[PDB]
Amino acid sequence: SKYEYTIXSYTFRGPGCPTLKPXITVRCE
Repeated sequence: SKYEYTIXSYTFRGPGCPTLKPXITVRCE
């Protein structure tokens, strides 16, 4: 299970799914 969480276009990929601000393409698992 990984969140693919680009802030704008800045990707960070790890072992988590937190809730985040509107307009992030945070795609859990």
